[PDB]
Amino acid sequence: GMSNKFLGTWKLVSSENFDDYMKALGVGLATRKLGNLAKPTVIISKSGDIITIRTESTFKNTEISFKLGQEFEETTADNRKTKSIVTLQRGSLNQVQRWDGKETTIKRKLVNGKMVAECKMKGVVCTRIYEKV
Ligand SMILES: CCCCCCCCCCCCCCCC(=O)O
Ligand SMILES: [Cl-]
Repeated sequence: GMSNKFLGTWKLVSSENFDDYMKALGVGLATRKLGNLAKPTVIISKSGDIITIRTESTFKNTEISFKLGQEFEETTADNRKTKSIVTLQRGSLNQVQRWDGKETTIKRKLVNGKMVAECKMKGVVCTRIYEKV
């Protein structure tokens, strides 16, 4: 199952290439200007087979709850209405989002007590690092 080590409250400590990633997502300038300044808190909890990922920033909050491998409807921070699925591959929590024939991936894994989120969209690769708070 998903590592309990994922469970808890995390906070952004580093972001590489987030602007280009958002740009690839078609994000608007207003949301980009703020997304580049934002240092979100990610809270991850799990109950039975139900997992929740909550994102909090002074600018925008998001929350998704899901079961591994079961596609669900998601509304992203940038107001994308996507069909999403989260899977587990070698202890890496992998989210795929599909919309308008397009596709993006967010892979979250633990690295020396840190959580690393790699965001991919059309050759643009973003790395956001979180610390456990
Ligand atoms: C609410 C935090 C997101 C920052 C605001 C910018 C909106 C862009 C949304 C694109 C998806 C970003 C998800 C980041 C992945 C992660 O770090 O967990
Ligand atoms: Cl913030």
